[PDB]
Amino acid sequence: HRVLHLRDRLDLAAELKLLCERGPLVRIPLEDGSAVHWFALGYDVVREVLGSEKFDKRVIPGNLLQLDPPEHTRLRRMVAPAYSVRRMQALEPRVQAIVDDHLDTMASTGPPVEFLREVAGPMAARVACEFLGIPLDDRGELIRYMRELAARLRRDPGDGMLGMVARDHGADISDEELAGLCAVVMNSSVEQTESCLAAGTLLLLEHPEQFALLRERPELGEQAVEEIVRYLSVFEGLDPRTATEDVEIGGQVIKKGEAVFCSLLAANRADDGFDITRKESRHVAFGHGIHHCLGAPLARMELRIAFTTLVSRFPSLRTAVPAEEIRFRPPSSNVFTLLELPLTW
Ligand code: HEM
Repeated sequence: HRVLHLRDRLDLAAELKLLCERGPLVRIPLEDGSAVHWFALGYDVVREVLGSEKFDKRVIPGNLLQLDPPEHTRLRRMVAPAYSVRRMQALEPRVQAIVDDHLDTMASTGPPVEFLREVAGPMAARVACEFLGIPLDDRGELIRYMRELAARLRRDPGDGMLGMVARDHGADISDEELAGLCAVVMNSSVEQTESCLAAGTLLLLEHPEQFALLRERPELGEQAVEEIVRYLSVFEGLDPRTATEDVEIGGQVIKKGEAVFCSLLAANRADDGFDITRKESRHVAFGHGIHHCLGAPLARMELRIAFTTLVSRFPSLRTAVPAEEIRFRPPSSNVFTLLELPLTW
């Protein structure tokens, strides 16, 4: 369903805008008759689908996204406390210092920099290691095996999320499951986070009035992050939800066995101007329901710290090429991202 990923730079492509005019829930019978699929394109309908207990994540270790209740509930309940408010507050100054480390490197290497590979990527990966409690001597290689690392950490719990889980649920979670929890954080989550960091920096640079506003008013940081994750929608479309029974959604009956594809991109953008003064953003960039992004507290905190510090430390920041020359990854189910971001200051 490639149409759900068609963009014009950061915006929706005409072809996808045209599809969204067909309504927030679109029936898509397959040309071969093999199945009936649905596109959930609107904010309310996507929330209706994702909140419903009448869908599973069937195909048509430690990876929560591939589990349905009750097994999903069991594992999520064990890892959830690592993202409490009390955990993020204790972590914030250390995240601030990691951000500062990387903007230190940047300000000393001097311009230009390829912001994605040289700053955003390493920063996100280093924050993830800190959150997970990866031993310092393992971080270089991990960022550059998983079962071995997870088994050693399980043998002697340390700090961070992996230590909490092993300490508090040692017997209940296997080596491979603990390794899987680590991999999801270090792989997909870093991809999404680094993309937000780099493309969000571009978005701010393309709205210089708001780049400056966030420097003058750092208290806008939390609002800015919500507007940035809404506007970017780097996680564009979700794994299909298959109805386990007939269910009425947005006025239509989705029959047992039919698959629904939620487009966070369309839900976040099809209604929109980028504005960090918005006090509350209408978006589903982190999903909704039992699979709602477990990392959202961390992502929100890391991005707030990163964007606020960046605009403060680099008021002269600018793209080293015309914005219109930036390359974006072509339509794919993979995370949306630019390919490189040359900056100068
Ligand atoms: C801006 C960055 C991020 C975005 C936009 C994002 C987005 C999402 C979305 C939309 C989902 C739901 C997928 C679905 O329901 O099919 C999800 C799930 C998940 N995310 Fe994130 N994510 C981000 C960063 C992170 C981080 C930093 C972590 C961990 C440190 C993380 C860990 C997870 C996990 C474990 C799940 C699965 C939860 C479950 O299935 O119960 N994500 N994310």
